[PDB]
Amino acid sequence: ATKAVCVLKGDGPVQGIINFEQKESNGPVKVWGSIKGLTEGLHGFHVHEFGDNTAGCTSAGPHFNPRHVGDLGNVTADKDGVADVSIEDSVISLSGDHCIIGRTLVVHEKAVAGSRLACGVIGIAQ
Amino acid sequence: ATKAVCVLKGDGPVQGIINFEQKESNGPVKVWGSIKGLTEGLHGFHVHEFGDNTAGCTSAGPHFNPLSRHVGDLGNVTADKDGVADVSIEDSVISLSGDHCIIGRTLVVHEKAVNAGSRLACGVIGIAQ
Ligand SMILES: [Zn+2]
Ligand SMILES: [Zn+2]
Ligand SMILES: [Zn+2]
Repeated sequence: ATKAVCVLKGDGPVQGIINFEQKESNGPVKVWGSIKGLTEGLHGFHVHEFGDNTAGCTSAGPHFNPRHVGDLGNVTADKDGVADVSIEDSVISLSGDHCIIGRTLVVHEKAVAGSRLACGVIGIAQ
Repeated sequence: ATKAVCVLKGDGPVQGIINFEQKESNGPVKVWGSIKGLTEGLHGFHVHEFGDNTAGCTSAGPHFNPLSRHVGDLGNVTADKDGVADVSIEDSVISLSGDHCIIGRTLVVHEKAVNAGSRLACGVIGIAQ
């Protein structure tokens, strides 16, 4: 299976590790992990176009959209600020034109989204 | 992708930004930028297999060398008296597509010249254009 991973980092307490797995090229991508340091409640969760972190999350560009392909909806943080992520998505991919490897995963201040709290470049994983 | 970019960071003071450009598919890749916080001298400069920063550079995996010079071996960079390494390389082995694609993998700068010792800084190679 194709696998990817992303370490989310930002200016404040928000941080997380998100994993991706896709068993076949025309199949769904499993996305799972956790994000900490969030306000309790809903937060926008998107793939943005560029894997450019030269200005932190500011340089990631817009939502990836070759719904937007990059729109993975919202994640929910508990009372301790921890969001569990467990998503299966059939629009994103780890190959082809909807490929998100080398792009940026971003978690937002608000639900969908306000400021970009944390982000990371999506990389090939073992 | 015709351009990629990498922000190098580590546990210490080594930091940098490296650009990659490949205007023609399967063509030479231009690699350029600057790295600072280095000891004066030669430093190994490699693409490693995994774009996995979960444990900093320790999770970057081995030197990139698909069993279909390592593919990921971009040689050594030279830091000056101020600890700054200016990079301007052309490489025809790495690529931004295909079997030797380095998008989503990790760029690493080492403690020593290549035996290269610790990984001082690294970053995931991302799509820039
Ligand atoms: Zn967004
Ligand atoms: Zn969108
Ligand atoms: Zn190396």
